Amino acid sequence: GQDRFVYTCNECKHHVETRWHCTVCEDYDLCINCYNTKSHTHKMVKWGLGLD
Ligand SMILES: [Zn+2]
Ligand SMILES: [Zn+2]
Repeated sequence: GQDRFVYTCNECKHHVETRWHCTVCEDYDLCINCYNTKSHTHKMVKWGLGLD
């Protein structure tokens, strides 16, 4: 999910201002903490606006 400065963590299914985003999955996302632990190993991108 995305907005011009908002995003989601598809692991929290809550909003984030900075996400890791799977370009494999259908616009799947992870906040920093989830990316750091949930070990999503796929071809991603990152969009960030506050806590990169
Ligand atoms: Zn993925
Ligand atoms: Zn998360």
